[PDB]
Amino acid sequence: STGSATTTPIDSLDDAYITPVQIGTPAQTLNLDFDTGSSDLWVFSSETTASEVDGQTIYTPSKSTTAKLLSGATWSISYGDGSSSSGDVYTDTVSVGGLTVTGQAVESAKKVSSSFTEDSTIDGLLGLAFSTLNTVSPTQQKTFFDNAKASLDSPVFTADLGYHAPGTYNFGFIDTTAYTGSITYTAVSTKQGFWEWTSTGYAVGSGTFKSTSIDGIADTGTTLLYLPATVVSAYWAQVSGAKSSSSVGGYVFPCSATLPSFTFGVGSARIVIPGDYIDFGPISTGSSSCFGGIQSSAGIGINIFGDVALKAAFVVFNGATTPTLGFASK
Ligand SMILES: NCc1ccc(-c2ccco2)nc1
Repeated sequence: STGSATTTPIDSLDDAYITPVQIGTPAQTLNLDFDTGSSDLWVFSSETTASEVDGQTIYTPSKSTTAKLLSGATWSISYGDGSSSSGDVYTDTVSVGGLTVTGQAVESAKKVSSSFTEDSTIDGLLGLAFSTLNTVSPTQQKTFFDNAKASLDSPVFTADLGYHAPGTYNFGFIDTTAYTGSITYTAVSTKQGFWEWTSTGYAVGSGTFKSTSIDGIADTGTTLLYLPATVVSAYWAQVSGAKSSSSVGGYVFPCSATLPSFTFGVGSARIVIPGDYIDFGPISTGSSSCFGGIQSSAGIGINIFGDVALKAAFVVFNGATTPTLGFASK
């Protein structure tokens, strides 16, 4: 089997991407944030505290003839950005782009933090990291990908995120028309439950490539590119007037600037992030100070190749017995 679904930016900044997902019988379609940095499929639901729902589409398990309460199971997750959610668990039929998994754990939110409530466009998350990170207790549950894997034509999924445009998540096949050149594969460590890999270095603009190992995670659920402070300083030093603002919470730059590109290495290959991808717009409405898309990971404990990086590439999440990542230009 295979599946193929379009993923759409939630706003004009590509702050996140939503992908329609069919849950239950008859289908209830929710727009989920596919997150290769976590491993829970959770949804706003008829069980979510009413005051914490503001415009989201909800899953109502009582209206699904295939929903079953997973007795005794609860979940609770906190994300790196400080947001969180928790609740109970159903199993139900879940389909993405024509690929169907029966008996998928669908984690129904009883509580969500304010940032989820405040984002009407995201109806939940679909985790695509390794199932070892799944938070369901007392019996940990598998991700959609892990459940689907054996049925897929090839045990892979691909992320092809658009810049200011829709893109595609494919399951079970590699669309050889979706990228240019070749896909360079690189080793993955699953020890922390992430798609963790080591970039071979970077360049800023037309500058020389610096060969240096940068260990980080491929995370579709993180907006920005978080890298070591040395790398980030080298980037922003090329932008007149850019500075790190403690009050704003990162590097800002004059909105009048034209940003340089940023290149990262994948083995001997190079992925170029155009400068425009690094502009996250005014820090507040009407400001001429703009927020940068490359930020320091210093306070995080891990480097994160988020959407800013991934959307410059066609990315293969190879879930073979020994997982690997592939990157191609596009
Ligand atoms: N990096 C995981 C992740 C994904 C989405 C969100 C999110 C959406 C709306 C508010 O917060 N937060 C964290």
